[PDB]
Amino acid sequence: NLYNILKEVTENAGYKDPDRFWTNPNSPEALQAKAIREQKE
Amino acid sequence: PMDDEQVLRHLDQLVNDALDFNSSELSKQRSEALKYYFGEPFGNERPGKSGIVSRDVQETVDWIMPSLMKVFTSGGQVVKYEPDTAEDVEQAEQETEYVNYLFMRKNEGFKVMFDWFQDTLMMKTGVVKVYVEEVLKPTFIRKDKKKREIKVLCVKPENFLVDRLATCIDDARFLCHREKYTVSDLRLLGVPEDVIEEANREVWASECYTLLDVDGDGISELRRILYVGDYIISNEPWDCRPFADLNAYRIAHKFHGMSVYDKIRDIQEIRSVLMRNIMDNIYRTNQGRSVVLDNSITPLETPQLSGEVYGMLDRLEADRGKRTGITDRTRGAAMSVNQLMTAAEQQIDLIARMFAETGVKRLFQLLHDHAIKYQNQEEVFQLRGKWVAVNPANWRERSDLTVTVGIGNMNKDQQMLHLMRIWEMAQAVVGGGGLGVLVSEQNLYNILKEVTENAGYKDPDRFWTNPNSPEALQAKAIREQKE
Amino acid sequence: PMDDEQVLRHLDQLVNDALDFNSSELSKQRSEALKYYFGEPFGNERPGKSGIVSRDVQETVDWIMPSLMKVFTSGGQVVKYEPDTAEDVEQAEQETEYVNYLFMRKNEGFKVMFDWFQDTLMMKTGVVKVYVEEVLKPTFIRKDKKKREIKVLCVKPENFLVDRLATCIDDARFLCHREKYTVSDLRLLGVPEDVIEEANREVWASECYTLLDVDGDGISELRRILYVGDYIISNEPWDCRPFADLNAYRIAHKFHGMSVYDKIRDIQEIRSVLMRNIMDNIYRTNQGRSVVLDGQVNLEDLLTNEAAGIVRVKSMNSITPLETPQLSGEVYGMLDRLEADRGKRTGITDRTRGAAMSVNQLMTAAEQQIDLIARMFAETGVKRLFQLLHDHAIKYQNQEEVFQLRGKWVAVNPANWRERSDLTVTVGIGNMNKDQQMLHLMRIWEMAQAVVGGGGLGVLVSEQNLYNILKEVTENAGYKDPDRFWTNPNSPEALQAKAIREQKE
Amino acid sequence: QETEYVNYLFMRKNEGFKVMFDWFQDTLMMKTGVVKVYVEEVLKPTF
Repeated sequence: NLYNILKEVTENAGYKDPDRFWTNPNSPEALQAKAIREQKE
Repeated sequence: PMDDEQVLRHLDQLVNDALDFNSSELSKQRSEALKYYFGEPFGNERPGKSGIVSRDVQETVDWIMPSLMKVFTSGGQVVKYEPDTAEDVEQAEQETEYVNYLFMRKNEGFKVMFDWFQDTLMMKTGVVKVYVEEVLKPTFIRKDKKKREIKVLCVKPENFLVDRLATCIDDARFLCHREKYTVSDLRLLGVPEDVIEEANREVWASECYTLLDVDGDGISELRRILYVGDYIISNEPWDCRPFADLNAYRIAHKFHGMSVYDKIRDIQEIRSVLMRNIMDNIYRTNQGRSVVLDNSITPLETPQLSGEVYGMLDRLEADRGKRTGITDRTRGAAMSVNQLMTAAEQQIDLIARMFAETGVKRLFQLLHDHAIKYQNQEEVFQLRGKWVAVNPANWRERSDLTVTVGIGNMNKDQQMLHLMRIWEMAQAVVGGGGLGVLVSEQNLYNILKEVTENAGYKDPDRFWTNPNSPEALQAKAIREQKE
Repeated sequence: PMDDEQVLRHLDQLVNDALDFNSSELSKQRSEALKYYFGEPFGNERPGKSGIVSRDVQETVDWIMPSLMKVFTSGGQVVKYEPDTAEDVEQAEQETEYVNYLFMRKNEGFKVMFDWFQDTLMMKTGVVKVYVEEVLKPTFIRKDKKKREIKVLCVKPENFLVDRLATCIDDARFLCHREKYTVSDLRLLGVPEDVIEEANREVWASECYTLLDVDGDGISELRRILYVGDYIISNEPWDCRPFADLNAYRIAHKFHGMSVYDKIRDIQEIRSVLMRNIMDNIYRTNQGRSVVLDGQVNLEDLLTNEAAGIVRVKSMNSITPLETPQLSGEVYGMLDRLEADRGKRTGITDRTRGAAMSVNQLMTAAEQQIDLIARMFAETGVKRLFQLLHDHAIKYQNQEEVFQLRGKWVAVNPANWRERSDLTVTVGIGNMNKDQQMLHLMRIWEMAQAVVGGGGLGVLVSEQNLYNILKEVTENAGYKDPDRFWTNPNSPEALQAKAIREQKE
Repeated sequence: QETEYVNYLFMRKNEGFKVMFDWFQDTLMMKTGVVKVYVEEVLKPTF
């Protein structure tokens, strides 16, 4: 939801979906962008 | 049905009607516009007294045109095609650069659009003609054979007689365009004779776009008729009319457009008359009104004019602002965001939105003219390589919303807000999350990109792509995870 | 068809028409322009009173010119060719340097360009002539023979007779340019005789560019005719007309363009008339308006100006001295209003230059229209650049370039690319050096610190491209290639600087 | 999804905006802003 929090800014900046995709919900990125990267370091 | 000569006389009659009506009304209107702009005496200036005419609309044009050229003449990013998602890089931006790189740096740059603005604002209507020609000098290595070109020119809409019953570009049932096409063109066509009207025969020509029923059938196409002087014509099943017929204010349902002259003429008249009257009264006070006989003497004193009278001159200037360029001044925490909202929501940018929409039609016209057949030439579109654009997909839609008072975040504010917000946000990301964990170096590429393009260099100067490649294999794989 | 003499009379008739029309109209326009500019009295100034003309357009021209010299007299980056991508370093910038290094530092400098600017703004039509000559002084080592040159001169468009029905450079069917070409040139050509018009025969000459049919064929090319005095002419098939016909404002569909004079003449008139009226009224108040009669004050009070101060009526001092009305100082504020209008008309900065440092030098001194005029001037000069590029790509010489390095082949076989790009020169993308460089500097430095922190040194933009990154700074500092070489691309300096000096240590 | 469908068919596929501009005009000087919605078809198949 920091995703969505920065999103409201991004949409307010005129670019909603693609420019700051940022999604990282639960995905090949999120497995290494929310668990592998942080909990292993 | 089966009309080959009654079409000629019908076109002649329609030419006569367009002549009478368009000529009288619009010529008188645009002539009044020209007289007011050029600042000549209006005719009420009696001899022996100052014919002071203060040009007031000229500085207004000087005000509006530069903003117009920033918004238009700024890169080649005004009009995208907005296709479906997949087939954008294929042709949307590709054919976009094709048409614009043929439109900038290959079609006169902006000068014709400049005169188009002027024609809609002074001459009351901005309209141009798009047509084609050829290229020459082959190998006689240098194989320049049958190369086709498509190009546009101002028509001097006084040479664009048309029925008033259109109100839109795709509504003129009778498009009449006037030209000279003198003896050289006559010989090139092959006409052996002439008309009543020496290579300087100053002959005149007319082109007609009109749809009829000349085949004993249903609704036939438009027809292009080279009715010159009731002589050898060049008729053709005609598909697209290459014109744009601006109006300069996007006025209500009428074809010819109310000119910026039409609404600043009163202001100009008031200004010139007031200053002339005040200086005339100053002259009257200076010369003296003394009763002479044919020495009692009854010298009356001419009433002097208080100094407040010129405050309404400043008021008139503020109105001339607040009429259209509502910032009376040059530009009427938070740094006055977006340059004080693009200089206080300027109506000029609204007329710019309308103009961009008008030029959307022109872009589709040219995209047709080249997607039928133009040439096989590539693009210097940030890189080498482009196939023949005689078989693109027109997409039937041209997107130019990012140009005007709408979302339209302008570069000197778009880029500054972008850089500030993205930099603070991304540095917090690096501190808290990291680089590639959140929006990655591959999209930090695009993140820096927006700045790069806003700085004027789009693709090559800051390549930064590093997507998945020899630069990426050592730049996103081994440089960081093996160190 | 087979016209070798009727061409002469047709050209003479066109000369006469150009004379009458162009001379009358445009000469009167430029003459009134000069009368206003030089600040001499307009002719309405009666004797016995000050014909003071407050010069207003002169300082205006002084205002407009210097920016034009900044934008013009700035490096060799004014016009690029923009060819297909690969063939840029081959000829594009190479031939650009050739033509400009000949254009600048080898073609008179910009005094011709300055006078072009004046001619379009002051003499109302900026146009010049480009032609060729030869070189001399051989070994008589020193082999200097038959070298061909191309050079430009002001035409003094009073000596550039042309029909008004052109409105464009490639539309004049009759280009008549006037010169003197005195007895020396007559001898050099070889004409044995003279005309009506002692080596001071002050003979006058004319050159015509015009196309017709003289062969009984299709539309023939242009022809260059040395119609001098109905004497030996030098006719030739003609391909290029070397002129530019500026108009100072890119005016609408008319050839001769309205001048800066044509729009500041009113400002100057109003200013001078009002100030002269004010000072005349001040003089009237100072001298005093006292009604004198006949019989008494036979000496007319010595015009109320001598060093006596005695009325000396005779017997009566009734006297009706009316007080001359005073002029309030609020009119002086209208002088400031006039100055602001004179600015806001073209040089819309009322002052010398009317957090984020007022980005781009306050948007280039508040979106100055003078840069607009610069853009359309530069577009006009593109045509001149292509003309000279022709003149040298046909045949100029085999000489090299001093282009930041040694080496350049013969520029008599370039590819003209048919296009000259000068977009970055004006109000457009046009990121100007004193702002382009600074924004580039700040953005690169912040980008680079972030990249070093997160990405690294060569992982992102690398020392070869960080080299070009440093370059933009270098070129913006005025020294482009040689001062900061830094290239280090793949080379002996790259072998010990980008190959072995980091991974092995 | 349908919101984007209708708006994208409405902006950039129904002429963009201009109409409601006229709408405003139609109710500011023309005193009554009103427009008509109808249907048509498309042609040029594989031939």
